[PDB]
Amino acid sequence: GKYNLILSEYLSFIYNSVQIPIYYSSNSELENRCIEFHSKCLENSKNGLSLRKLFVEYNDVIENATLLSILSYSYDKYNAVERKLVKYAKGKPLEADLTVNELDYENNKMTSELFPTAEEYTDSLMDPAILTSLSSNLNAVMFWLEKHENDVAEKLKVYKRRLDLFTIVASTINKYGVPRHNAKYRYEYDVMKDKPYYLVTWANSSIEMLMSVFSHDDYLIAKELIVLSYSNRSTLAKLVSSPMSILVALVDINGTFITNEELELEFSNKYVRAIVPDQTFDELNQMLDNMRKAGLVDIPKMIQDWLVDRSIEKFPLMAKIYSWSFHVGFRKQKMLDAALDQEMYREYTMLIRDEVVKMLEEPVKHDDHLLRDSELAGLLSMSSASNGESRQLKFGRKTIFSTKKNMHVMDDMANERYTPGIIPPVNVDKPIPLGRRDVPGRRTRIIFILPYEYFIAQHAVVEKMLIYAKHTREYAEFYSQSNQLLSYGDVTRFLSNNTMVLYTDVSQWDSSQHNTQPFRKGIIMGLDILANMTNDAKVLQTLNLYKQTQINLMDSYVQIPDGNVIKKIQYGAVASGEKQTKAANSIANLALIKTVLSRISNKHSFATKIIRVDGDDNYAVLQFNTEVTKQMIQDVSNDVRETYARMNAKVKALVSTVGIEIAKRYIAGGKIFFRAGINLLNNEKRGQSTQWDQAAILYSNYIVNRLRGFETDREFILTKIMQMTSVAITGSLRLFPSERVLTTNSTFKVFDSEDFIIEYGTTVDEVYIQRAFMSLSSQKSGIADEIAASSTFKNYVTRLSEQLLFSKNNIVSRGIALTEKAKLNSYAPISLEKRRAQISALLTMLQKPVTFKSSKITINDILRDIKPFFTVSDAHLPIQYQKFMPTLPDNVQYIIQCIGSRTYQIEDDGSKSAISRLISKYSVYKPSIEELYKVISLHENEIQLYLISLGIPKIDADTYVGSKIYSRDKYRILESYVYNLLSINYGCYQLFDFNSPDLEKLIRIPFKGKIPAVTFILHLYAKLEVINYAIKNGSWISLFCNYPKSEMIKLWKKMWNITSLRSPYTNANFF
Repeated sequence: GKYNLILSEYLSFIYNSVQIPIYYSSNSELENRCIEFHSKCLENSKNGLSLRKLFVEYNDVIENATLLSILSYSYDKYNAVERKLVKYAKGKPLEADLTVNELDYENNKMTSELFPTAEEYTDSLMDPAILTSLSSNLNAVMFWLEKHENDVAEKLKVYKRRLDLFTIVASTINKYGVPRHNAKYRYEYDVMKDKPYYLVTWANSSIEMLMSVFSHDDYLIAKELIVLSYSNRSTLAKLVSSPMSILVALVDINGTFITNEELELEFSNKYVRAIVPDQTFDELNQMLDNMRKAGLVDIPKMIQDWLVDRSIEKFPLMAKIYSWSFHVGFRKQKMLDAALDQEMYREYTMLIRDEVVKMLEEPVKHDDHLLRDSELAGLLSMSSASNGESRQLKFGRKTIFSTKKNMHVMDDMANERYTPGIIPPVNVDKPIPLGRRDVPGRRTRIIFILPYEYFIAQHAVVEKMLIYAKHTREYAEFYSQSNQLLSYGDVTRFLSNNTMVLYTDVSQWDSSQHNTQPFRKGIIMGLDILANMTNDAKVLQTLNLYKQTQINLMDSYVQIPDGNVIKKIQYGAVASGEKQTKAANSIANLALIKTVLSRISNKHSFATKIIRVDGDDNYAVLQFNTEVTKQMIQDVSNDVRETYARMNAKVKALVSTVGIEIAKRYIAGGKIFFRAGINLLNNEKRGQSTQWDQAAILYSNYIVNRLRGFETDREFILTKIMQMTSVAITGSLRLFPSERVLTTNSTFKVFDSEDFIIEYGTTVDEVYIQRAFMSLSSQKSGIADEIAASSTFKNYVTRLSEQLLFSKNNIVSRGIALTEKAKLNSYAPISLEKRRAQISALLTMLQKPVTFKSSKITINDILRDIKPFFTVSDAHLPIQYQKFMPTLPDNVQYIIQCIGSRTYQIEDDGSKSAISRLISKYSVYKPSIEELYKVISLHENEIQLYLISLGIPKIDADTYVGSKIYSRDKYRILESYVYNLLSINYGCYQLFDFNSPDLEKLIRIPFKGKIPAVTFILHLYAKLEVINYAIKNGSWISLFCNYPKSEMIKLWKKMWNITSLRSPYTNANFF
């Protein structure tokens, strides 16, 4: 509710020259009243008359109706920024020490210097890539200051800090003026030509950080990073963070949580003295010195103060620094520079091959259908395939520039060009294009761009590999539904005064030219061993083709650009872009640690308690037949590093007894920590999202950060959403959508009216509007249909089906078509056509509805029904579980303190149902949860044919149709579908133990009848309600349910008719 009013301040603030609110309502009489009020308002304003009398004359509308949006009639130029900024340009502009960046262009020179001519300029090195403007950020920041220019006490101090800092930004920007952004939110050459090239991105990062300060320390930190970043743009993030790895080893462990036999976090009182060798301390001093010799002052001092007592109680600060260092921006260097950085392997490669074999040993001999029909599966998977060059195409009688790999298959099949048995050579003749991945505080890494023959020859094998990983704990990333918490508990588990932990950072090793030979040799060798295990042509064909991918790779040239020209150099290193990348990479990393660990054993005798891999990090807790001495840790670390050295591999091999740090999570003090640095006002790359989705994505990012540590002031975020959602109907009239429009659960929902809490239509208006929004949810694309009209699409679908179907498969057939018609929009002409057209419908939609033939039901309709049958009464819950994720906001942390947390994901795809397993056991097809949901809701007779249509044997198909297991399977499919619709696995809920004994007691539900469906929803609805109350009140409530037996049947029908609401931005899923 505060969002709608706040928006008024923002509009009045920006415009000084009318504001015509717009109210809608389910009530019919009120609605006409709303229209009268609206009509009179325009007339009064377009006649320069008051509006105070009208508002009094429509108190019913203000008080009883819903605000739909607020129109804004303006007539200036939106150049209020130039005028407002000057008041803050009092400070002295910053001067960048152009003598800081090893790479010339990394230095913050004058654009006209880095790019003398227009045809030479390229924002490719600083592009915020975000659909919001710098002026907007400046405008948004100014609005907050105007509003909090009179706050008192501590609130004021936040202002003084915010005021000070902002001045650095205002003062510097003012010197060169505020850069103007074009429709594409890019920054052209003329505006940029006389300004410090890295200005715009810097302002975003400085603004993002200064609007994230609260305590004094935040200020020094925001202040130091803000200033040094202006000149340093290549080591500030790396330097500020770097010491965090050594710091974790420093603090002891006073009580920590572990992983018990039931693989659930269990509080242990164990104590472990964090003992570190002398040399390790020096390593940390150098990190501090490097930080110091680089300009830093206060931040280094802080860590220094921390090291005097190294009290986990004062560790929170060390965390704020490591998280903050990331908000300095993205290191976007020239592609070539990024590309440029790139006998005793018998033991190493041997393990890689062997691991490959195990993952594919049983499947190969049996002649798994997946291996035999690998071509269809890979073909089907294309939707979840990488990306290829934006080729040229023709379908029917037109031309397009699609970059999606799946479409390439369509053009090629309908052109006799499709030839998967022949995987294009990736060398001098036909080199590999290039893609990239940027990340704060790390050298840019490149991404191959192999054709589709490569994905196809890699999907089945990798998929089969993963299943093995899925049940192997060594691969801490894949194992079961495991969440990061399980991984956290496993490490603390064996930690004792007779066991030292060892972590590494093999990121560079995965791209070390040295690595490619072994890596490829092992994969190929294993394929050879597997091939001499079967006599199946389909499998051997697949086993062989995969082998070739490695051979073509062994010698791969790269189409590396070097200006407006495309050079072409060699490349003896391995990069990402293959299916096997993430999976195979782990195999190698695991293979590497096994090799190093075994070799070091020659000297000291230990016991490998646990070994794990996780992308660019691999660790292990080894136990010693005696107490660990500083000398011992120093010796083992040396032996480990030298070993890594012998294999000529750049790595960060550290060793501790109580903590570990890695790219995804750091365990300092026996407590689990997560970094919180997701740049909010500077995106990595310019995707295909829209301004609206950009905002919902921004809010998602904000919540993840708040949950992890970093916290950008929510008022600022509200301001951005206000700027990002608004849309103009004229050149002097913008339409700012209301809070109800913005937060109501729909396909346009951007945020929540209370972070961490999701609401659902409870009032008539919310539902009235809720049903109304679904209407214009999916608007056809005058391209996505014609594409399915050409022989190409029809041949491709039929061609895929002809080898997938037998009977009348159309339920399956209808889905495949939309499977493509759902991604096809990607193609600019379709995403842009749909996005631009949506605005006309959306603008008109706010105008006048009242005419909708609703009939479809959703979670909103179902939940609204159950509400009246729940009787709430104050209940009490004591805090018993300790803390292990110290950064969690108090309200969130409180729930875990009372009901606990889970170290698992809640099955939300039906993957663990008997029917699914059967469909998988024989057919390669993979029906989504939605399909399983629709299929399960069918009659026994229909369901039986579905299985046959895919290939399940009739004896077996018939057994399922009757069997008791099928009935239960009907319950499980619904459960997965429901949980999916509640995002119970994403957001903050993924951190709550929804089966907590403590939470369960607070719910009271009598079994009117053994009806698993209804009993299930009443309970989950009961649990969500209690949790949400907890978050928004700090106190608990107990719910009672007396749902009549009659009502249950009506509700039961509703359960199998719930539709969805797409919006992917809501994505908060972080661990």
